[PDB]
Amino acid sequence: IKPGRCPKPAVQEDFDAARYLGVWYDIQRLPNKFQKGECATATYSLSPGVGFSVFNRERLANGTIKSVIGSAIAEDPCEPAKLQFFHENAAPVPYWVLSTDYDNYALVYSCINEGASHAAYASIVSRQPTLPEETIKKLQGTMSSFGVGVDTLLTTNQDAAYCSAM
Ligand SMILES: C=CC1=C(C)/C(=C/c2[nH]c(/C=C3N=C(/C=C4\NC(=O)C(C)=C4C=C)C(C)=C\3CCC(=O)O)c(CCC(=O)O)c2C)NC1=O
Repeated sequence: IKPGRCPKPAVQEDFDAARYLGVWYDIQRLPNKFQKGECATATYSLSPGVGFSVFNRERLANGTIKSVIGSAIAEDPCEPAKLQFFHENAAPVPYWVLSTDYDNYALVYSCINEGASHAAYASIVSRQPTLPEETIKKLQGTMSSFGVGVDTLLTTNQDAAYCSAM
């Protein structure tokens, strides 16, 4: 969908998927097919392998909320930050944890080589509906350092008015 093939950025070192569990609020995201809504959250829970179970939830414009259940598993237990996201009726897409503090923020990247083009996902997630605008900028610097159009990014709405039932 986007011209050019995938870059290979650096990922989180000594990534602990146990400290990555819990709820993560979406702060910024690259536009895509699937996330056509707001009030988006990801909840990661125990899974037998190297990874976690996935519950992604968002509220749509019409008010009804839509969730997906999935799995994120590391295929190389020695590289815990490079995981694969498996979901019902689809081929797995990558799930790379580029950077995280486990307690406040996380930067996740994903890219699929599509012939001469590529498809990509990117997400700034926080442990609260907001994240300090200074950390957003620092993470946008990392993203732009490897080709990510930080200017195509969409700020997810996490305002109580619209997300008044979560
Ligand atoms: C690297 C980033 C990234 C990947 C690999 C990704 C994968 C991904 N997210 C999806 C849905 C979704 N994904 C999210 C949200 C997230 N999903 C996340 O991985 C993160 C970090 C959030 C934000 C907290 C939500 C809310 C849906 C449901 C979309 C719907 O209602 O159909 C779907 C398919 C939905 C369906 O089957 O209908 C895929 C393949 N999304 C991403 O943003």
